[PDB]
Amino acid sequence: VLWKILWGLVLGAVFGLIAGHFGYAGAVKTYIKPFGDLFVRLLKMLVMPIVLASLVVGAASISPARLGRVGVKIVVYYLATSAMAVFFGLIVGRLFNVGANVNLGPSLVQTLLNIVPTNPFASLAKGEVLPVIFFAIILGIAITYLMNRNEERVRKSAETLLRVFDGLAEAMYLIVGGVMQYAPIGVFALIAYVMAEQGVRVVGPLAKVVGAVYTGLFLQIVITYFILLKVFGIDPIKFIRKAKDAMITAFVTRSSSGTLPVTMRVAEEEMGVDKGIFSFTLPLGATINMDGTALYQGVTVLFVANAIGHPLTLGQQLVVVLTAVLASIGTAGVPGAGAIMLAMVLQSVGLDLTPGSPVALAYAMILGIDAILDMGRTMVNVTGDLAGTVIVAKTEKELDESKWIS
Amino acid sequence: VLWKILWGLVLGAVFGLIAGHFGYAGAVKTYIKPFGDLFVRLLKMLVMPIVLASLVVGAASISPARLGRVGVKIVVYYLATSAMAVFFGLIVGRLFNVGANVNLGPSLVQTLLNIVPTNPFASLAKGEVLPVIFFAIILGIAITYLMNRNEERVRKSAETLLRVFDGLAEAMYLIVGGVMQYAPIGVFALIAYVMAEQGVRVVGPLAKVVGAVYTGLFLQIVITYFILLKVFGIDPIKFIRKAKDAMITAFVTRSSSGTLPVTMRVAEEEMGVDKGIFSFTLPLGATINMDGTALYQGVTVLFVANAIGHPLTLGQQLVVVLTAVLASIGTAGVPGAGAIMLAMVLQSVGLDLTPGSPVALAYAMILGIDAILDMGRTMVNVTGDLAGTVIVAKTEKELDESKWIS
Amino acid sequence: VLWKILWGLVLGAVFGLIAGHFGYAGAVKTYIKPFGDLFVRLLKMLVMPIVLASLVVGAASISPARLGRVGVKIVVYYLATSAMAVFFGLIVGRLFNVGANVNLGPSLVQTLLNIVPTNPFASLAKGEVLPVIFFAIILGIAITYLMNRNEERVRKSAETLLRVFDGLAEAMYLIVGGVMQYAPIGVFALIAYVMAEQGVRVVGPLAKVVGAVYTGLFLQIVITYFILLKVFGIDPIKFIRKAKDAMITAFVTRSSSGTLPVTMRVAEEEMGVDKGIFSFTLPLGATINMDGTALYQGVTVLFVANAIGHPLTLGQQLVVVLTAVLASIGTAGVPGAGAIMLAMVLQSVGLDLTPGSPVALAYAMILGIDAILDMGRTMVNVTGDLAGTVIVAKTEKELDESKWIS
Ligand SMILES: CCCCCCCC/C=C/CCCCCCCC(=O)OC[C@H](O)CO
Ligand SMILES: CCCCCCCC/C=C/CCCCCCCC(=O)OC[C@H](O)CO
Ligand SMILES: CCCCCCCC/C=C/CCCCCCCC(=O)OC[C@H](O)CO
Repeated sequence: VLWKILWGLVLGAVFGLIAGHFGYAGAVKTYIKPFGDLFVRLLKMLVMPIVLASLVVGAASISPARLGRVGVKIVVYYLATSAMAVFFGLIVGRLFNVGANVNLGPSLVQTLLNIVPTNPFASLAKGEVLPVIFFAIILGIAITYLMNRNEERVRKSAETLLRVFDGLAEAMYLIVGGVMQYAPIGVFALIAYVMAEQGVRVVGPLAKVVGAVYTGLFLQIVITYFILLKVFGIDPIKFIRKAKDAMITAFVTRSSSGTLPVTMRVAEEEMGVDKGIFSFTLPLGATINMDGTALYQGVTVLFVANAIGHPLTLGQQLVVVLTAVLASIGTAGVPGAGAIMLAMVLQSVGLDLTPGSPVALAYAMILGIDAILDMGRTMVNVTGDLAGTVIVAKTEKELDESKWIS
Repeated sequence: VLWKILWGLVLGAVFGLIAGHFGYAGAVKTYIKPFGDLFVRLLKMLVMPIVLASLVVGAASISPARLGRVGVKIVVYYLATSAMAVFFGLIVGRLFNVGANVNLGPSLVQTLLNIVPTNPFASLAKGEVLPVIFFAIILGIAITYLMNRNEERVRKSAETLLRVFDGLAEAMYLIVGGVMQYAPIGVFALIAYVMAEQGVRVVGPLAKVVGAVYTGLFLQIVITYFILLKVFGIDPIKFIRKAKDAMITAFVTRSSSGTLPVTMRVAEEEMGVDKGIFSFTLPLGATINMDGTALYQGVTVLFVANAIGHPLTLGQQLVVVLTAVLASIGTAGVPGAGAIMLAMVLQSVGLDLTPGSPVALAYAMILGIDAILDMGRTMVNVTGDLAGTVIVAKTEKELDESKWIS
Repeated sequence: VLWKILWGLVLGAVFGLIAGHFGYAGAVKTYIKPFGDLFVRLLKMLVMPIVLASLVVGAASISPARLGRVGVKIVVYYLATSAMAVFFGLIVGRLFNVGANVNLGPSLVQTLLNIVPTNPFASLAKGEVLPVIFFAIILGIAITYLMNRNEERVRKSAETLLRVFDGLAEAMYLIVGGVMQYAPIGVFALIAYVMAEQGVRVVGPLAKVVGAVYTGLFLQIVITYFILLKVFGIDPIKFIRKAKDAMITAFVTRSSSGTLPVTMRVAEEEMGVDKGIFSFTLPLGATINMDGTALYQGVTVLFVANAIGHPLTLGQQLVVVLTAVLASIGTAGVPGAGAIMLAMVLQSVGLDLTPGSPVALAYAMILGIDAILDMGRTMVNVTGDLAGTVIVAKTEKELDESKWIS
């Protein structure tokens, strides 16, 4: 069973390219794509149950103090890694010199308030991850306070509620395992459709864009995550071997949230992270991780700027990327995200997006490879989420070391 | 208490006809109808709790293999009965020669993917039955797998979750029983309003339409269901006696889903079907049963075709009905359904529905008796659902025979 | 810790007036207001969990007969107090002679049906209090019926479900306590923003309107509630001392529903009311209490009538207020409510609300102090809710007397 998913990925990508190159991507859309859509839905089904129950259990299992420390540690991690992602975006974008073709040429306060759900049942029904995180944490904390109270009735009620959440989480993890028996087929179908539709379009300048973007992701992995793991004494090759199922699922599904059941099962079975850490850190990182955004914006912004011949200094590119990143924070992984955010960035600087204009043209070109860019963006984000979770668990002594030894 | 509902039905229907015939149906709308609306809402309240909890419990109570066999058996049953419904629709429509008045004259793939909920809390809040069925089944299965695991903590969590669902289901069935103390009043009020508004309109050609339609339903009952029950060794007269509360409730409420709490209580208390069978088969059949649709479309399509003098061969009528049935699958029982589907069918063949046209006129005439047709459609559908559930339970040895013996 | 909230209120109100008087209310909107919005959201988070679980537990704890008696007692109470509120509205409005400036110059049946939820999960997700009350009551009743049944499996399932709801309620009350450690800051921020924006606008005629309105509220408290408490043998000064946290929270949040977790914790910890009483009476009173509405409409209607010089007899004012009250019943406490209802009342009598008209002008003037009027409206409503809850609990012998004795 082991390694079957990576075969699924490679075979799907080859089939997709061949089918697209020979004209048949339309038939693929009809016949192949539904198996991958099914894989994606099966994983989505589990997100709210597993996230709620796992975080209620985790926040019960852990002291408020330690939970606060885990929060601050993981946020510092995500800041570090997003800073690196901005750097590598600027660097690799300029090295590849993307866009050598020729044309003519603050609301964050309410986002924080919105962290607190006004109706937790509504946030569950609407699939809002961050407020569910908040309610689960507060419920877990309250539950442990009640379970230390003297009156036995209170203790027994709290234990029953906690067991209901524990049972739900357990059932979800089991279902994830079952779905992961299916995962290779889904991965094949998704990468096949993407390759058949947009792979053939990666050529000429856009190939250098895709290469540039993927180079940036590669560096973010092999430099930032590996060095951070080594500094804290984790073998990065063992890490990758254990992360592989989460990484490939992130790649193909293009959703940090949709991979969560898989990422959490990998953190439990493979990484050996305690639920008190990953049940909190992973859903949070799925919504706050800004590495892929910084990389996408840096590269695609440079490509666009060069396509219309607008001069852009390194500092000006940096300020633009940073303001785009600030506008992006809090948004979870969703397909077609960075393209929309890029369109917003272009609009806000006063550029003419009316049909026929050069900028509308460069944007459409990016938009047509956007799926190819999103796969890598999501894969590097989920990778960084697992890395930071493992690191924090280690610093909190919640990492099981036996899993990391051949 | 027993048989009180059937008195409610007959008395309500008489009162409704008299009130309508004498002009007073408007007063009925004001004063009488709310008691029936209340009955309908009280039953609706129970659908999601009882369906979720009953199916979680049932799928826990039964092995995956047996559950698969129950699924395939009940689907084969619904195919058989829909084929018969098409036949009887064509036959009875032509025998009555409906419409002797004179005027001038594929997206199923996404429906299957949509079977899988992406947010089960969302599907519960939105009242989507089929995805709730899916999640409950998978949860039940997962729960039983965990309850056979060695670790006691896992077993105890799973048992607590399963008991929560069992308690909810039990509470729902008790509430159903209480509501069924009220049922005769609700049945009276509903049939009274319907008779007062549209009963008086069943005369002349439309009476032959109503007669024709009701004849088709009658045959579907007394031929298809009775013969199928006898082949498998169930007394059909005992069956009807036990089904009577579900049949009348289906008749008056015009909703397969809204009758579900009653249909399930009848299957438990009267039919003696195990929850492992009916908690699955009945909610599924409420959304996939196509007998009433085939009958409605066959008759009303023939009536319309004759009204505008458009020649329609038996094979052409069959192909039209079949494509309407394919378009209808997956839609649960809802008032005003077949009228909309008929309107779609008329539009798709290129007919002119603009005001004043002959087809708009014939459609309005059907629309005005549509409630009268819907009552029968829903009653025959719920009857067929109970019949197929009982049959499958028998073939699985999950039917308690002591209930069927005087 | 005790009395800290009342300091928060007074200090916030002073800061707000000074900031507004000196121009800086805009900065307040940016910097100060979010802390109060956070307080409001933190309380809102708890409404559905605590209301559901508390009412399931309460209706389990109490017999159906006693629950019916509690219902009828509390409704009679709310009728009495709304009649008094109408009286005091007319009286105080006329005494202050509001509006001495000079210009040119039934659907209740469906509301009752809507009490019954058609999908209780939907009503939880949508935050509909009254249908959640209904489902919780019926669930509690059903649960106690099952727990008296002979079969132990049924008893154990019902007990598990009831314990899940009890644990949730307990966790909510604990969280409320924690939030109430924070309450003074929130109260400060809210009253500060309101004073800075609209306090400065209370001058001249509008000051007499505000005074008039607040006088009416004062009377409703010191006459109706005090006399009713004394008749039944409750010390009204002890009552106020115990109610103070609920009263101030109601004042600042301007939401009966949003204060519910606080009102219920006050009823439990301070008043000593059994959950069987207050878990039902308080959420119901939050949606049906009509005292503030009668007062608001009486005063603002008189002010408007005098501003445009339209002659209004005392009986005509009474009929208008009564029809507005009938239109208002069932609506829970929400900011900006009475202004909308007043606008409806003005429209329905045929007045010209087109821009520039005198009535549009008087309405805009009320609208600009509407927040100042809403604070008092909500505070008097929550006060009356606690008073009636305590009274009913006493008549049912569910009030703990030890809490009322120094
Ligand atoms: C996203 C950045 C991090 C967000 C926040 C951290 C993560 C979530 C909350 C954890 C508990 C934090 C509060 C409880 C722990 C603080 C210390 C404690 O134990 O009690 C505090 C109390 O107010 C006096 O001791
Ligand atoms: C609507 C038509 C029917 C829909 C489908 C049936 C009803 C619902 C599912 C039942 C369990 C089906 C899967 C589990 C049972 C299959 C055999 C089994 O026990 O295990 C399968 C496993 O993959 C190797 O053994
Ligand atoms: C808002 C005005 C009040 C609304 C209604 C009251 C409050 C909610 C319901 C309580 C139980 C009422 C029904 C159960 C109690 C009635 C007597 C009883 O115990 O049983 C009734 C049974 O039908 C023959 O005995």
